[PDB]
Amino acid sequence: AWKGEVLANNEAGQVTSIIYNPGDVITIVAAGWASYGPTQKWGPQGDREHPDQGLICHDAFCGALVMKIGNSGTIPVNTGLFRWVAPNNVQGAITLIYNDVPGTYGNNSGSFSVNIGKDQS
Amino acid sequence: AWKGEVLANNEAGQVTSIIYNPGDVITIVAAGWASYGPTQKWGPQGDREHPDQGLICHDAFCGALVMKIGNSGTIPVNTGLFRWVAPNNVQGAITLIYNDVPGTYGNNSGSFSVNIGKDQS
Amino acid sequence: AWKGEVLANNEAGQVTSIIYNPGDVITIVAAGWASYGPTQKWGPQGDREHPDQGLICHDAFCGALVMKIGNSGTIPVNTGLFRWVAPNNVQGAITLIYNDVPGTYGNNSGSFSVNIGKDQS
Amino acid sequence: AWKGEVLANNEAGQVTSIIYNPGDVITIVAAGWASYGPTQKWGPQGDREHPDQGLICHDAFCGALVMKIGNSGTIPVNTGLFRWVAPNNVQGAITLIYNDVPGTYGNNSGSFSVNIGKDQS
Ligand SMILES: [Ca+2]
Ligand SMILES: [Ca+2]
Ligand SMILES: [Ca+2]
Ligand SMILES: [Ca+2]
Repeated sequence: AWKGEVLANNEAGQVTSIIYNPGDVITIVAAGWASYGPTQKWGPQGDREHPDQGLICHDAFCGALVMKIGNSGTIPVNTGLFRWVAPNNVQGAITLIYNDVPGTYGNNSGSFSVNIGKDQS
Repeated sequence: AWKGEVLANNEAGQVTSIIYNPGDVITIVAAGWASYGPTQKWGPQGDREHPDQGLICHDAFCGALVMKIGNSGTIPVNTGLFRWVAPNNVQGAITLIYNDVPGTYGNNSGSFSVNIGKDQS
Repeated sequence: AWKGEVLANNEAGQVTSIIYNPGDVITIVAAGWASYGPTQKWGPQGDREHPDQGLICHDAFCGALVMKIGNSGTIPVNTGLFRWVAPNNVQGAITLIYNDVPGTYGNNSGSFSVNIGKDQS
Repeated sequence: AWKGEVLANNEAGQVTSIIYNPGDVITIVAAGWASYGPTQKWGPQGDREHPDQGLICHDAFCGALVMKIGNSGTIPVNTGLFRWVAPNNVQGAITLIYNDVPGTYGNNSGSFSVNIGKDQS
């Protein structure tokens, strides 16, 4: 299992110790407060009122927690995933990333605290 | 395991099928959008800017998800709990509740979708 | 989870730290060598050639590992149980017992090493 | 998870659907009755009285359940493994095998019923 912080300004993302393998079931829980620029902060579902202006994940709001598994496209995490199985052919190291527009991470602040574990399978 | 909706306006709370017993390890993941009155909505950590004016749980923000286990006091849930063990002497049915001031739930809206499972122990 | 030794000569049985509660899923693995009297020893399935002459569990062989949950009747364990749920209305402390005839445990020898854990549910 | 039968006469072994990956925790429970030649049968720990005359696994008795993980050497399973982690650098498909001497499987009989699951990690 892995526990760590994902900084909102970390454009490259936070690599974890989890390698997602075919058949794995995982659970993620994410908590905390972060911002994509404003003084206000939002939780791991991000800001439901902010327009998508080129987010790395178009299936989640700006300021949401997302992930990549190996060389996958981004997958929403939001507050977490409960006993979750990846799509077919998706495997590799899990990297967690704050959802923002490439090149605009510099004014970001805060972080999410995230737990990932593998479940029975 | 249990999955269901917790309505923001449900003052009595949403009873689940989970009976927390001594030694149990549980995981909760909560998602969604709710409000304690305003047109804006917040996630399961609630509104970090709103003053506590008599919330059922003073250890979480207004609009956060909280719970009671049996006849316990309220315990924050927020976005969820990862492989969590209850304090000593805490046991019984888990009821999930939106954090608001008693008697002020009528203007609430939205809901959270919540999964609870028991983990290995 | 619990790990410990179950002595073949322990007529009252070995109490564990596991309280089986409604809905629990458990796994047991049992190992080792024991005898109900002869110099030969048998594993946790017991001796398939020995007649039942009043065993505490008539659904397992003499020399098998069995259990009681609370005040239940005996339930075969044998080599173990994989992600197992008890019958309706069965609950309480798990006691592990060597299967022999009441009053004939004195000439027994050896023991089984047993792990019990609760699984996801 | 996988459940299936491992025939005592299956020299090549029974391939399972489990791929053991680095970091995995697994549980195995094995049950049943098999023989390496005699009319008598033994459980998954085999025959503690039979000399080793070239067994595929010298760390378990003749007639015991053993396994290979990928291209590993044989590893004892016996009655099972509880929340078990493999040695460093061991990974791949799990094949279950009855422990006997190469070229002497033809007179074997019976089988073991085996469950394998991955546990939390
Ligand atoms: Ca930004
Ligand atoms: Ca309100
Ligand atoms: Ca005896
Ligand atoms: Ca043979």
